[PDB]
Amino acid sequence: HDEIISELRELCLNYIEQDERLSRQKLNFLGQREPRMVLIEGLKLLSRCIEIDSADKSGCTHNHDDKSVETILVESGIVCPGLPLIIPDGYKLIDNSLILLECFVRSTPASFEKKFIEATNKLACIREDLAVAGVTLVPIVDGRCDYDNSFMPEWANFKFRDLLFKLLEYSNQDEKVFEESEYFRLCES
Amino acid sequence: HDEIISELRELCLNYIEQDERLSRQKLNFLGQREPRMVLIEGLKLLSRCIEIDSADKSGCTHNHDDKSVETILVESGIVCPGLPLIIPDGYKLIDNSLILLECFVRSTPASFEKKFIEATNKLACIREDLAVAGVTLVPIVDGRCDYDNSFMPEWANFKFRDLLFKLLEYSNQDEKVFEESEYFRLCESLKT
Ligand SMILES: [Cl-]
Ligand code: NA
Repeated sequence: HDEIISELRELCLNYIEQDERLSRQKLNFLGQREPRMVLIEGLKLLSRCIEIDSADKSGCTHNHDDKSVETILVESGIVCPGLPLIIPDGYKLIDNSLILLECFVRSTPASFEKKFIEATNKLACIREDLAVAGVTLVPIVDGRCDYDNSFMPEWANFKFRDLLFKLLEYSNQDEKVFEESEYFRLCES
Repeated sequence: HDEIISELRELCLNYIEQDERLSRQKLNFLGQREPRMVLIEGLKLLSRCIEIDSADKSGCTHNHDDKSVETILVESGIVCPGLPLIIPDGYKLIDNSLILLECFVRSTPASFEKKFIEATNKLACIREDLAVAGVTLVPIVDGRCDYDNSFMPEWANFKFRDLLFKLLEYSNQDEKVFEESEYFRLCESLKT
C-alpha cells in the first residue's frame, strides 16, 4: 500500500501539468497518508483536472472555491431571491449574461444521455428566476466519455486510475471484513 | 541525505501555513529528489514566505508572476513610455498612487544598510517618470535581519534551516568527491 501511495505521489508531481488552479488539490492529495484519504483526494484531483479542462474549453472561469450561483451574482452586485443551491463547475458573468457550466463523465451512452438531461434540467430550473433579476442564463452542459484531460498524458491518467483502484480494493477488503459487523450488531439486539 | 529530504518534506507539508500563494513553490520543492535541487528550491520556498509576508505587512499585493512596473500600470490602463525593467516584490495601485515594495534579508548591519540604499535608489529612479504620467510613487523598502515570517512557526523555520544546512554540507562534499573524478576534468576542460 505504501508503494502505491508513493507511485501516485510521483505521477502527481511529475506527470500532472503545473497549472496554478491544480496546486491546492495536488497539495491536499500529497498531504494524505491514509489509503482511503489518498483515494478520495486522488478522485477529487482527477475530477479537478476534468472540470478545469471543461471550463477552458467552454470559455469560462473554473469554480475554484465552489461558490454557488447566488454567491457568484452577489459578488458582481446582483440581488437574487429564493434560488436553489447550484454550484457550477464553471461560470462567467459577461454584461447581462451568466454562463454556467456543468460537466460530467459517463462510460455508457444510456448513462451519458440520462446525465445530460439531468444536468440540462438542473441549470434550466433557475432560468426564469435569473431573468427577473435582469440576468440571461447561458447554460452549458459538457458531457465527456472518458476521464482524459490536457493536464495529464493518457498513460499517466490510466496508471493514476489503476493505482487508485488497487488502493480501493485494499479499502473494500475492510468493508468485506464486516462479517464481524453482523456479530457486534447482534451483540446489541 | 534521503532522511533529511524526508524531514524537510514533512515540515513543508505540516508546518508551512496553507496559503495558496505558497502552493506552487511548495510543489516545486516537494518534487525535487536531488540534494542540490532540494536545497535551491528550499531556499526559494523560504524566500517566497518572506516576500509574501512582506507584501501582507506592507498592505499590498505580492508580485506572484514577477510582472514589471510597466506591465503593472498597463493592466490598470496607464500608459508609460521610458521605464527601466523593475520587478517589485509587491505592488498596489490605489487611486493615483503606486505602492512598490522591495524586501530583503541581510545578516550583517554593513550588508543591511548597503542593500537598503540599493533598493531605495532602485525604486527612486522611476519617481519622475511615473509622475510625468500622473502616478505618485509610494516606494517601500522592507529590510529584515532574519528569516522570520508568519507562515512558519519559529521552531519549524529554525529546523527547516538546520536541515537545509545539513543538506548543503552533504551536497558540497559530493561536489568534492565529484571534483576528484575524471568527468570533472572533462567538465573543467569544457571551453569551447
Ligand atoms: Cl535580495
Ligand atoms: Na531582493
